[PDB]
Amino acid sequence: MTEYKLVVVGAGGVGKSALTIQLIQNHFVDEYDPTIEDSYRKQVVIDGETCLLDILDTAGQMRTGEGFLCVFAINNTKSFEDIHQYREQIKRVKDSDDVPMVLVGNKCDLAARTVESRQAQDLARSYGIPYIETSAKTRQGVEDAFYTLVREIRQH
Ligand SMILES: Nc1nc2c(ncn2[C@@H]2O[C@H](COP(=O)(O)OP(=O)(O)NP(=O)(O)O)[C@@H](O)[C@H]2O)c(=O)[nH]1
Ligand SMILES: O[C@H]1CO[C@H]2OCC[C@H]21
Ligand SMILES: O[C@H]1CO[C@H]2OCC[C@H]21
Ligand SMILES: O[C@H]1CO[C@H]2OCC[C@H]21
Ligand SMILES: O[C@H]1CO[C@H]2OCC[C@H]21
Ligand SMILES: O[C@H]1CO[C@H]2OCC[C@H]21
Ligand SMILES: O[C@H]1CO[C@H]2OCC[C@H]21
Ligand SMILES: O[C@H]1CO[C@H]2OCC[C@H]21
Ligand SMILES: O[C@H]1CO[C@H]2OCC[C@H]21
Ligand SMILES: O[C@H]1CO[C@H]2OCC[C@H]21
Ligand SMILES: O[C@H]1CO[C@H]2OCC[C@H]21
Ligand SMILES: O[C@H]1CO[C@H]2OCC[C@H]21
Ligand SMILES: O[C@H]1CO[C@H]2OCC[C@H]21
Ligand SMILES: O[C@H]1CO[C@H]2OCC[C@H]21
Ligand SMILES: [Ca+2]
Ligand SMILES: [Ca+2]
Ligand SMILES: [Ca+2]
Ligand SMILES: [Mg+2]
Repeated sequence: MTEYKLVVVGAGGVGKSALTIQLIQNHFVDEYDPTIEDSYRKQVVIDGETCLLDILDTAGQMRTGEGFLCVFAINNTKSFEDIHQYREQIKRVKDSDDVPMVLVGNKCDLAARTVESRQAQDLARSYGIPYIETSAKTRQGVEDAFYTLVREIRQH
């Protein structure tokens, strides 16, 4: 019935699971339980089409994915620097450079920012992908991030 397999990747603790839970269940996960591999399904209407989102939430501590959210946290410079390695791993497993992706800078509700918006925009630009900032806590940008990924998949 038209399904999209979205894979969420990124360093430990950047908020992959909190983002996913906010999207699917509309509440914020405050505690930190490291993930191994969890998947969720949700039926939603995106741009006039009823579809099934299968979201694969991965460990920060891929073969089946149609699009990838590459997540870092804006108060976590190491997680941003790690993005290069995550994208390379994705391309290694997919054996292609033509993989739908969105770059996500999470935790934008926090003030200890060490990754400036412009730096992330430039990274995304070099990859030919959108950059979207999010807060799993406030829900800001969460729908933008996941729905923009769906819209990118539809372009490939
Ligand atoms: N302030 C704030 N805290 C957040 C945000 N997203 C996640 N967190 C917090 O960061 C911690 C880790 O979140 P989590 O979703 O488990 O991260 P993860 O990327 O899934 N970790 P792992 O790779 O180990 O599974 C939790 O305490 C969570 O509440 C956010 O947008 N804002
Ligand atoms: O997971 C949270 C708590 O610990 C920090 O480490 C990086 C991610 C942050
Ligand atoms: O809330 C938005 C973002 O997530 C979707 O799930 C159902 C409603 C949609
Ligand atoms: O307490 C941690 C876990 O949840 C976030 O909310 C703001 C502070 C962060
Ligand atoms: O302890 C820190 C790191 O992990 C979060 O969980 C809730 C409190 C936050
Ligand atoms: O139980 C606490 C201490 O260990 C972590 O693992 C998952 C839940 C967290
Ligand atoms: O793994 C997801 C689903 O359960 C939440 O609790 C902690 C991590 C979150
Ligand atoms: O949360 C951590 C600690 O225990 C493992 O079980 C599944 C998730 C892993
Ligand atoms: O199956 C759908 C409906 O409820 C949500 O919780 C996790 C998966 C989502
Ligand atoms: O190795 C890290 C980076 O990608 C995820 O896939 C499974 C384990 C996670
Ligand atoms: O800094 C290392 C240890 O914590 C992880 O979070 C993102 C960066 C990773
Ligand atoms: O394994 C990760 C870290 O190093 C990159 O090399 C290709 C796969 C990527
Ligand atoms: O999760 C609790 C603790 O922090 C607040 O932020 C929004 C939800 C509230
Ligand atoms: O802050 C969130 C909510 O709205 C979007 O605009 C830019 C960042 C995203
Ligand atoms: Ca909560
Ligand atoms: Ca390969
Ligand atoms: Ca929106
Ligand atoms: Mg997780």
